[PDB]
Amino acid sequence: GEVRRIKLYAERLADGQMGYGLEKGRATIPGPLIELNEGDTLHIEFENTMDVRASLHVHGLDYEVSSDGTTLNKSDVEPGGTRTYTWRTHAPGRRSDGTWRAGSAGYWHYHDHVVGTEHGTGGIRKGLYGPVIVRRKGDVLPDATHTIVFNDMLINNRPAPNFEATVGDRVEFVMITHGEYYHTFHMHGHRWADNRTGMLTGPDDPSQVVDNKIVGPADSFGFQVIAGEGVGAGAWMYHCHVQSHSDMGYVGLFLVKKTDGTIPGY
Amino acid sequence: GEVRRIKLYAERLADGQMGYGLEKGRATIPGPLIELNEGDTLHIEFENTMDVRASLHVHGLDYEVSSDGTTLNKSDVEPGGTRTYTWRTHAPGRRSDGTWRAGSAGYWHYHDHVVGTEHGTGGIRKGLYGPVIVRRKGDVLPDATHTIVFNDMLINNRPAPNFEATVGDRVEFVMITHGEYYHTFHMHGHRWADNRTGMLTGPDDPSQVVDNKIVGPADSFGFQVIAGEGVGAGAWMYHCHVQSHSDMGYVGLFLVKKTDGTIPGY
Amino acid sequence: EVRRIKLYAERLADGQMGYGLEKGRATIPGPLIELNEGDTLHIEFENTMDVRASLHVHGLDYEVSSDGTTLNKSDVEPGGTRTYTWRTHAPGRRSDGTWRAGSAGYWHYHDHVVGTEHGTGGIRKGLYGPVIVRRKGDVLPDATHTIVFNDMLINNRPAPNFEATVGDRVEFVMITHGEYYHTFHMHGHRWADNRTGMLTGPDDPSQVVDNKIVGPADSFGFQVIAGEGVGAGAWMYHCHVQSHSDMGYVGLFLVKKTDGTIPGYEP
Ligand SMILES: [Cu+2]
Ligand SMILES: [Cu+2]
Ligand SMILES: [Cu+2]
Ligand SMILES: [Cu+2]
Ligand SMILES: [Cu+2]
Ligand SMILES: [Cu+2]
Ligand SMILES: [Cu+2]
Ligand SMILES: [Cu+2]
Ligand SMILES: [Cu+2]
Ligand SMILES: [Cu+2]
Repeated sequence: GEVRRIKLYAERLADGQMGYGLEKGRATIPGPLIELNEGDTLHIEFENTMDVRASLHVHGLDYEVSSDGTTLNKSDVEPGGTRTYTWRTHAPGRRSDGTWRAGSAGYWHYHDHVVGTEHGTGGIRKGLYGPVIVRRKGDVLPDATHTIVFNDMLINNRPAPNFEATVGDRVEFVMITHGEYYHTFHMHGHRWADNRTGMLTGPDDPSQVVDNKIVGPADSFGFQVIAGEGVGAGAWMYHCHVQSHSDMGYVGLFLVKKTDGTIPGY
Repeated sequence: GEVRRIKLYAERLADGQMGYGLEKGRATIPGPLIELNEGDTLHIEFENTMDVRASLHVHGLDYEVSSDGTTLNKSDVEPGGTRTYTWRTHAPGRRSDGTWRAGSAGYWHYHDHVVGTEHGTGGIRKGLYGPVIVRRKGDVLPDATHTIVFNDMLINNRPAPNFEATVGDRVEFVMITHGEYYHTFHMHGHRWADNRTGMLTGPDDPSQVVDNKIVGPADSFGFQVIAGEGVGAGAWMYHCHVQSHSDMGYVGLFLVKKTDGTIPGY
Repeated sequence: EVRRIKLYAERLADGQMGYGLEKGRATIPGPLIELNEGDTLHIEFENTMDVRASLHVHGLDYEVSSDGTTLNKSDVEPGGTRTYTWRTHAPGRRSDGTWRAGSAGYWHYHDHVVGTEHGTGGIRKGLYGPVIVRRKGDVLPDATHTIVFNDMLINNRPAPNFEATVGDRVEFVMITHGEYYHTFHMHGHRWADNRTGMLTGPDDPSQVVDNKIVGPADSFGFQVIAGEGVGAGAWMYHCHVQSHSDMGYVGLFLVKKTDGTIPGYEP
């Protein structure tokens, strides 16, 4: 386990948005991907560059109330303030009561808990969210990672995103939901296991294999697929499968190229 | 596996409905049950008998973009048109790199993707949906299979269905959700495993045992029960457990008869 | 093995409705019923109210005569009495070579006839409670706390906190009722998405979560080591649906140090 240190900034963005960045003027929505191995400690030197209180709160990871990011625990950040947040992670192991301590590993996320309301409704709506992956020793690592956030009726706060791969690429997706509504995440031409890694461990793994998954606010899951496995290259749509949501125009493509670089035209 | 051929028709029905059928004028809502073993290939000679564009799109199974059933992938069908769709399935197994490839097996479904909207909102509403089961080698086979579809506030597009069995029958249910709303599927007197087959693989399988399940649009799961196991013969209701949904009167019965043919009075 | 309890449905002073083990002792949620796989429980039920009321259970083995429905003539007339029978079974091998799933799990009981023939009125007013069925060898907790998301309410409280000490094995039963989906979230803690809410071992691939989508009549549960790797503190649990959490209904898992103290918080 390594001790890692990063800077993070909350900033107002154009069009009434808010985002996290690794550097001032570089905030994105979603925020930057944070990747740890079980046992790693992360110190986030967080600077609130905004005129409203804001925080950093994380799902899944080990933190003390001093890093809750809540009003309740006085661990949000005043306008223009700085605070060091600490996230820890642990490997699984056998407890002295004979049980198995679940590790930190999994698909997680971070978001604001104080903009607009004491639940971060305003900050989340405006873009203060980002993905976190914690890996277990011997986890299969991907060729690329893509984050898809269903935030209210938006995808990654975009106007009313595409991801490119080549056939055979090991492609990871992080899938985070925020806001008021339930959604169903669907990907054409691909499927995954409903389990920790989104991949079956082997023949003894009875997890359902799905291409559709109901998600609600602050749900996070992830998976890896082999791009075009058994289906070939093409424009592979992903969408919410709630009919009226899918009808609002937000057509995302998983663009899987043949080895020569072509996609069967669309 | 085997190479199978079938014919499928989309037809308009009474009350502005649309159904799939294996023969002209035998369209049903839900559509016909398609059952495959992992490794089997299915060629569907699909005839759109209607006066609007229609398609056939499947979840879970292997298909090329030419069988996507979408306008994006030029694989919908003109009015009066014919198109051969091809569905493939695979068995699980280790890849070259030692990772486990999940099989096709599971509870799946097909539906229209181009009637009313480019997401099949009209076609789905009007009844262009059916079940698909892909079995693994050694899977327990049932005495009967019943399909229950929560389509918006309807069950199988019926106005505001019952299924008969004898005590000890192995009864399979396929549970598909479509449209706008989340639901909770509940069955009295019976329970199942929250996993691929709906049955525990044995004593190592940690899957939750449930009688109630949250489902969203395009969710599919299924399970087998022994009819009346440890509870006896009776009128065993299944219903959505969302209180306003269940109070609308959409409440079917799982009618489990004694071997003599009687049921306790209801 | 064969067990009996008394249960009463009561209109509460405030117009809510609850189950109790004794007259004028009704709670919302109702009393925790705990059974071992194989156990039979006879519930001598008395509806003390001026409206028909029932007892219906998820997950456990019961005949249609204990359905607690109008359809199966097993609701109770005002002032009436009825013995409901709940059976349970261990898992085992059927002759057909298949594995019969046992009764064990996080379950619940609720009214099926107050207001409507689906208990919409009873559930709304507080006629719900938790049932735990344990398998032989299941790990037992220092305490059990029941959290019910009932429409927009938690345990029908006005617009609940649970106290533990660091290292306590604390069990939560999480039931949902009514009209809306929700997402249950607990700060500082996580559990397995499986039967027990606890990973069996390194061979259990179950997702480890701190946030779960739940709909009406869903039940799950889990055990945590209070404050494990995170320390003493006021650990909030809440719905993560943003308009739901903003309504003010937020409970605290108050994890105290062994000297009875807690880091300062501002509720
Ligand atoms: Cu929170
Ligand atoms: Cu959606
Ligand atoms: Cu959160
Ligand atoms: Cu689609
Ligand atoms: Cu419903
Ligand atoms: Cu679909
Ligand atoms: Cu019911
Ligand atoms: Cu301790
Ligand atoms: Cu809620
Ligand atoms: Cu119920």
